[PDB]
Amino acid sequence: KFPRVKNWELGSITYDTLCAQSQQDGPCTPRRCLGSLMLPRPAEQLLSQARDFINQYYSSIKRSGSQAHEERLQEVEAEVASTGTYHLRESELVFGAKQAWRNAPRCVGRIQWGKLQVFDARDCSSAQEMFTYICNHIKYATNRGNLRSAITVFPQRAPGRGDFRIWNSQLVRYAGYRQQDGSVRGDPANVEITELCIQHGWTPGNGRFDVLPLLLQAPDEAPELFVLPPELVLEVPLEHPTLEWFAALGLRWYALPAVSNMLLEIGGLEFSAAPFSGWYMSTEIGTRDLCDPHRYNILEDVAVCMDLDTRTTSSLWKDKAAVEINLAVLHSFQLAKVTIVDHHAATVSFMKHLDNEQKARGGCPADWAWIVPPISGSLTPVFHQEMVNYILSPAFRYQPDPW
Amino acid sequence: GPKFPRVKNWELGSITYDTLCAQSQQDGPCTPRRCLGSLMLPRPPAEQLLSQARDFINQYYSSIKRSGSQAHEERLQEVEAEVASTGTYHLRESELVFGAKQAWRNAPRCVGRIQWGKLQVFDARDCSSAQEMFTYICNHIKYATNRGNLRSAITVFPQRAPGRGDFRIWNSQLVRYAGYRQQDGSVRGDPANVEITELCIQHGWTPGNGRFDVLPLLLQAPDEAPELFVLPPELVLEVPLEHPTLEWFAALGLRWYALPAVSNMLLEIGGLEFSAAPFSGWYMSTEIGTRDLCDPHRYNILEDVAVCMDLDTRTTSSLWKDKAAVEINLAVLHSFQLAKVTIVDHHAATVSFMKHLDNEQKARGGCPADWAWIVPPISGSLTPVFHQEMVNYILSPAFRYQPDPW
Ligand code: HEM
Ligand code: HEM
Ligand SMILES: Cc1cc(N)nc(CCc2cncc(CCc3cc(C)nc(N)c3)c2)c1
Ligand SMILES: Cc1cc(N)nc(CCc2cncc(CCc3cc(C)nc(N)c3)c2)c1
Ligand SMILES: C[C@H](O)[C@H](O)[C@H]1CNc2nc(N)[nH]c(=O)c2N1
Ligand SMILES: C[C@H](O)[C@H](O)[C@H]1CNc2nc(N)[nH]c(=O)c2N1
Ligand SMILES: [Zn+2]
Repeated sequence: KFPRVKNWELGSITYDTLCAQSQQDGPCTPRRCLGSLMLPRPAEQLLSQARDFINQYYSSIKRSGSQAHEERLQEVEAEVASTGTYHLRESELVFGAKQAWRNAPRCVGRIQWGKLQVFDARDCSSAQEMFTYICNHIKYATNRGNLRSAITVFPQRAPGRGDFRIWNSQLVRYAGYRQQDGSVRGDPANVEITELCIQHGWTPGNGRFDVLPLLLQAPDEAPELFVLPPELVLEVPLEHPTLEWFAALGLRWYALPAVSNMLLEIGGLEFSAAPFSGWYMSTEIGTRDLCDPHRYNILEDVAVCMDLDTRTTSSLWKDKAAVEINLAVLHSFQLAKVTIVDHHAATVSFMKHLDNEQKARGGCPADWAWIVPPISGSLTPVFHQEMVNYILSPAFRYQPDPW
Repeated sequence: GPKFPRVKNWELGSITYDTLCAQSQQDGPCTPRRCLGSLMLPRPPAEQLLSQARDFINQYYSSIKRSGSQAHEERLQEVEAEVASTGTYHLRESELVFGAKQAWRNAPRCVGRIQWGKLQVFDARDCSSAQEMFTYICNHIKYATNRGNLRSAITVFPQRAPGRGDFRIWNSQLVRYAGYRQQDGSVRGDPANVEITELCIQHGWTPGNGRFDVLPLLLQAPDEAPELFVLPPELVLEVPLEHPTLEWFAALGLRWYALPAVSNMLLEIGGLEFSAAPFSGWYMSTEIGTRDLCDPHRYNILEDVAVCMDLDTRTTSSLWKDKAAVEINLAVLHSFQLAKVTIVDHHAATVSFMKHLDNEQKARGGCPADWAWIVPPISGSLTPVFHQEMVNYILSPAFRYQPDPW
């Protein structure tokens, strides 16, 4: 009933008791494990999710059972009973947001979970206004290369009307232009979103790195187009510490990883537009973004530049180039004074985080296939660390694309 | 639409449904509340045995296309009659061959499964002493090794019997290096093997004092204490390790053995349990180059090599670990190739597993697969399998872990 959890490098053992607080089913059953899938497919119920969350909050500030706690429970009941919904207080929002990060099983950066700047944008009534907040968030989060984790929360969903939505999957993204050749110029991941932008009247560039505009949707209205002022979008040109020719590849990446298509659930309330950012781990750029075959697919190009044997897999040309590319990323970010974390530092701090959460909560939900980096996996301590995965609330969930 | 798990490859954008999972008769460790997929080890009655056997026999008759036939219903009848009077039954020779291969085919954690259909099955169900076990194993090693042109093989000893001790091989692999615990707490040799080494010494082995001493075999026949057997060195092919360009690498004195032969697993077929049934294949380079040589709790040579390579080991962001690891892996491949000893790199191994996935889709409607184990420990997303969703579930016949005999 309580899972024994073992680290195979050190022979140490814990027990996850936290998983007993899961109220939401995952995809696995005793018959088959579906844990490597990316997405598997009343008032009473909101009220009890709301109760639980308010309880989580008052306990977190140690005022559990106090008058303030009782009267807030009553406020919530009064509100659901009359209106079918309720609203969060700003500090409750702040607590839920941090907790949603904390509960995120696919996130290796959770050591930082308590350091999060939260912008309340719930007084937002237009796509225009959404853009102003988005700009402030970017200016703040970027902070001249000295990245600071942030979230911005737009108005919750409501039963009789459409969602506030950011169509873009991240705040900063490079266009992907389908060519005549069936080829793709730019980021292949953003072909569809580039097309949408164009359908809504954007004049498109024709580079491998064109920063895309945002499509912002206020309730029940067409999406609106907003260009980010180049000045707000910090970018880092990639070079390599020893290989002079690398810079000539003209490669570059944006500083700010800001997810914008995920839904934030707090005490049963859903926030369909709640972008959040922190900073990159180098393997995301150096390994996935640049080396995935269905992304920029630069591996072969680099290896030929390195005069490596492409003829055969056994020279490990792929592994050699990947390392250099990840190295280029760390070097370049370090030269441009922009926050980055390599995958050894990140995962060492994740181990520390599992230890903190063991003492603090009796466990930590973690998704092994996501926590382990995409190169050099067993070289990192997370690789040898058994992990239990499950869903706690507050939570970030995936949501369907708005079109 | 389809009432079965949807499985997607994210590189290619293709989709399949696993319908094979419906055949699973045994629960794994996950539940709707929590996924326990990353756990290494998660935590006879006549009717029970009979239904397992009936299922296997049905499986056998399917694979030769005689399902529902007179030979099929007669063999069913012959099996229950046997259980009726003795509480067990026995496999026909060709049933054992089918079941053994099926166990390999069924193994979620093996990336080599495209080779499943090519397995030499040695039937050693006549074996009646620890000495004879030794003989059989020597024959296995000789055949499987084939002077570097490695051949997949398995040797099957007698099955578990009611009120009779098991046949057991104490060593977890037929070929393992000794691990000698030191005065200064550290370990000489392979740390993985401390316990078995200590068990061999207790049982009268005169030990060496190197980093690569081939352990002796501790072999156990029913109701007997285990007997000790030294492998004659001419039988254990090893590859001295060198780098194609870094000339100093050969001076490190590293080596590995050719034949990966697992010896501590239970092979279950139709309820029947084969406690001793060593199987062997050939290595994937990452097993040696990444896991065995670089795990912090094994040989742990990453710092040594990175120093030699003159890397900055004082900071993580030099990726000194990543660089050294690549060269150690390249060294494994290069040296095996040079010695003409079969090996496969993690890129070819994974490509060929994708192909195996497509074969099994067509043939069985799915393929049980443990993502954490199929993905290599270096260069993960550089291999196609990283982007392949996988369904994991237990089919039988199967290989199982079993508790150490001591
Ligand atoms: C502060 C530095 C951070 C680092 C270095 C970091 C690192 C990572 C990495 C490597 C992943 C896997 C990403 C992928 O493969 O696409 C990830 C996922 C995730 N992160 Fe973090 N993260 C950070 C901050 C944050 C913040 C501030 C939040 C929210 C407040 C957050 C929430 C999430 C969530 C919800 C996922 C899962 C995304 C998905 O399922 O697609 N992270 N993070
Ligand atoms: C033909 C060449 C083969 C290759 C390249 C190969 C590769 C591998 C690899 C890399 C592993 C993971 C082991 C680890 O991480 O320590 C593995 C596991 C496994 N292999 Fe294969 N294998 C091969 C042949 C075989 C054969 C002949 C059998 C049995 C007939 C087999 C059955 C298994 C089983 C049962 C596991 C799971 C081990 C465990 O649960 O600890 N393999 N294989
Ligand atoms: C806050 C944060 C920090 C950081 N360093 N990295 C991230 C990762 C962001 C990220 C980038 N690209 C892709 C994804 C996941 C994309 C994704 C994947 C799937 C399966 N469904 C979706 N709806 C979306 C996340 C987030
Ligand atoms: C046939 C075969 C081919 C191949 N290429 N590799 C293998 C490797 C098998 C292997 C190697 N090292 C270690 C293990 C695990 C041993 C092992 C033993 C016990 C009792 N519990 C565990 N969880 C694991 C398995 C086997
Ligand atoms: C199918 C497979 O689970 C999928 O490719 C996952 C694996 N692990 C991952 N891990 C991280 N951090 N990011 C990813 O996108 C993925 N992709
Ligand atoms: C904790 C984790 O499950 C464990 O370290 C697994 C991960 N994947 C693996 N994969 C293989 N092939 N071999 C292993 O020993 C492991 N170890
Ligand atoms: Zn699972």
